[PDB]
Amino acid sequence: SIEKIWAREILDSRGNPTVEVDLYTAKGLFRAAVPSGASTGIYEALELRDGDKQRYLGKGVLKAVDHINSTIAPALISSGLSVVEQEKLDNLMLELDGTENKSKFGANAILGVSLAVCKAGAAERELPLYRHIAQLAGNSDLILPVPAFNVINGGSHAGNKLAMQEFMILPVGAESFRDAMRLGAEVYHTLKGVIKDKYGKDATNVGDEGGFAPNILENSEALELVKEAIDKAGYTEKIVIGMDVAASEFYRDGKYDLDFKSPTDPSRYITGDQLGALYQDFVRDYPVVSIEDPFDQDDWAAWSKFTANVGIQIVGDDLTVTNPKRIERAVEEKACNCLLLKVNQIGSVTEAIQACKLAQENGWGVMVSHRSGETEDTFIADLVVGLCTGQIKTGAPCRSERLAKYNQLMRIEEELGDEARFAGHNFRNPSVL
Amino acid sequence: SIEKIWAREILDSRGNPTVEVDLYTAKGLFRAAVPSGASTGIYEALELRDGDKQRYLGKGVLKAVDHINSTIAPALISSGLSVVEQEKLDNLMLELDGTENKSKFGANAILGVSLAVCKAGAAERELPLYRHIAQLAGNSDLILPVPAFNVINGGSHAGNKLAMQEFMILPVGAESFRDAMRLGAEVYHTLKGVIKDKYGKDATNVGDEGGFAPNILENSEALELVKEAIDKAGYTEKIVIGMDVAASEFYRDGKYDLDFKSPTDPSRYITGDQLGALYQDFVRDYPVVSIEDPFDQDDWAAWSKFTANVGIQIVGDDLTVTNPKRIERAVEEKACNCLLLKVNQIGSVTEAIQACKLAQENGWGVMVSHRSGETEDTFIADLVVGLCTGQIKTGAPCRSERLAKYNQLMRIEEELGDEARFAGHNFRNPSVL
Ligand SMILES: C[C@]1(P(=O)(O)O)C[C@H](O)N(O)C1=O
Ligand SMILES: C[C@]1(P(=O)(O)O)C[C@H](O)N(O)C1=O
Ligand SMILES: [Mg+2]
Ligand SMILES: [Mg+2]
Repeated sequence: SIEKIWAREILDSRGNPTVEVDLYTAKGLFRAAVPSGASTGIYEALELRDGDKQRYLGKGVLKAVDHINSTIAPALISSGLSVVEQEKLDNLMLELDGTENKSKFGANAILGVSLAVCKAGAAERELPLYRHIAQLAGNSDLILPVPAFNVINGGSHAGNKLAMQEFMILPVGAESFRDAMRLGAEVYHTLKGVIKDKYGKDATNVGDEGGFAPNILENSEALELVKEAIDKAGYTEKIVIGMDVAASEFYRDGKYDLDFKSPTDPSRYITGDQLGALYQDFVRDYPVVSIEDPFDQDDWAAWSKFTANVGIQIVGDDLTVTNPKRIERAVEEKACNCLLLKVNQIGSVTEAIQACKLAQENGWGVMVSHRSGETEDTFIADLVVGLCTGQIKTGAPCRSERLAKYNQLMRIEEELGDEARFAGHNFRNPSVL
Repeated sequence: SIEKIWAREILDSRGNPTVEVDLYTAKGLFRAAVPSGASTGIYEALELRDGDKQRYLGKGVLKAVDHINSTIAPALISSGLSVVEQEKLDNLMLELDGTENKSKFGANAILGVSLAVCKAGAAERELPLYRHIAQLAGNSDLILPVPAFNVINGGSHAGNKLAMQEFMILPVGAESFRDAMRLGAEVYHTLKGVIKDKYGKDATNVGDEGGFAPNILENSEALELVKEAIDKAGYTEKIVIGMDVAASEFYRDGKYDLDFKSPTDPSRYITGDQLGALYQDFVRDYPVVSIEDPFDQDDWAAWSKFTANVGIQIVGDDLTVTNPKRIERAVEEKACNCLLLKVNQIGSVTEAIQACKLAQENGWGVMVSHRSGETEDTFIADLVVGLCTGQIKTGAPCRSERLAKYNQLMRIEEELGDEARFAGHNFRNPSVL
């Protein structure tokens, strides 16, 4: 079936090399690219890097590309397996790599081939990508998700003092997904003028994901900024707020440092119970309906203590890193109620669907996610519709590595027609529609 | 030959609506999107916006999309012309529009259908897109271009006090184009560290084109940063400097204001003689080999005087707007010696090739260009190769709306393979190679 698998090296949205994979069947060419994170969790699968300090400062992927063309490609072509056999083709790759964290061939090399197989399998069944993903996941009631646009930036990769990473907007009161695109964009442009009118003309430049990073320090000031633009645009009750705290980035000696980019002074460190009491204030004072990574990736006691005392959504990112082993622990410990899905964290389409199936079996919500370094690949758009999760965050309505997914989700919605259903206020449990 | 033409509304890299067109033939689906400029010239073809401030601040393209679906689509379909009839189909839309500035259907409507015809016409010929454009333009010796990465930002869409808009790097001394992408990315990441020290952590967020907008006033100060990053990366030998002054954006009462973002003051105004005398210093003190829009779009006396007194490449952008009639005045006035090719300035693939050949047949270099508002479409990547212009500028190695062109340009070099040529130091007239 597979006539040729060919991989190359392309530059992501950050200017860093990443793996692109071309797969040739009888029906044509199928191309897929692998994203790359910035503030990574130490538990995810290995992103294969060259380490050549004189070529892209060590960030090349020539070795992961070589494992594809010289080993994985001839082994999958020799199989005789159709491109529709996603599980069998993914298993055989996990067999050849052998390692637990996919350290032999790299997760970006395995996922790149796995992503192109799934696209080729969709054509062989004469199905769109999202419908083929749904048949793989055992679903049939596709739903368009609620987009979460990261519009205010803080954390390890923002030149400000704001400690928390992402302040997002979720147009839950939209009529359709295309209607949600307009609400998120108009509030994004409205926020651009407010930031320019309070922090200067030189404070509107965007970060890796397209959001603004003004020089603020209090996290409640960021929420007030978001709510200020939400009301100013006239969507006070149709758009709520989500948060990616990424609290692992300032986990100092068992406490939390909401000013970790300042000179290290351990007097300002707060406890997990103090940090939770701050989240509770964010929930009562602001329309915060989702909080991602509220504590450290290993502070399971704080996760379970907080989730049991809140009614909003708790999203595990670095806590679960799309890993079925760590998801089961969070399910048993009730550490969170939502799973952030990043296919490159686990390294294969089959495992990513298995991680999503595991969470949904336990009443969890699932949010398909991007990485800081994205490409022009639009796979996760068809993934979030095929898995029927109800929520996806893949950047602000800015930079086309973010909008190629948003545009595709508008092509998917228009294609579904009357069959399409928008999650809306049911972004947590879309199956009740 | 055309089975169906259907257009929709997507969002470009800045969150603004733009026209995307699907064209169906017996050989499959063909997709193309239309960019949108920021420092737009007055003589550009009309971009039809809705002006309905109930959606997207009045920046929708529902009118232009409707003109495609309701009028242009059934016209080309009922015409029976083959998709390879690029000129017959483009002329069919020009006479149907019947307007000089294309202000009846909008240039974004005609171009999206034109860009999709050229993509479908390449498959009927069983050729890659760049080979079809090479045959549409009478070329045969494909040349890969020298990329110009805008790394320092000023002008009207910047938050700093920098008058001149763009400062670019051109890896003319690279071995191939894949090596040119590595040289530009290494300098871009090197520049990010240089700016981070001299200006702080908060001055590393990117602009519309992925470049930085550091708070600097002197235009010689921007050339000091670019030359420092070039040297601190070890490529003092292989990389030169280009500039997009966009002097039309600070043309004030026949004079020029190098501080138009500060509160206006006529004491700061200088003449084209003073402005031209400043360019003579930039050419000598720095490896500046190309200057775009050194004077206003209407100061033909300053263009003709400066061009005949320098040996560098003088590029016309807002002056010529890819228009055969405005280029024709520039070839007689000898205003410049390089055409900046923007397809949406003129509105059609056929006219964009005619305007390109009018320059190349008068001894002009040609540089294919992007706009500030771009999409994931990569048509101009196959366009700069097909026209054999030898130089393209389409942003910094950041934001995938820019990398989508550079990635495709990397796949074209690999696809051409043994017969692939790089413009190198012959980027102004690659016809010698
Ligand atoms: C910083 C990021 P990654 O790059 O994936 O580490 C971006 C994503 O929004 N997210 O959830 C993160 O934690
Ligand atoms: C700012 C821009 P446009 O948006 O096309 O006006 C971008 C391009 O680089 N260029 O030459 C310009 O003048
Ligand atoms: Mg996160
Ligand atoms: Mg210009």
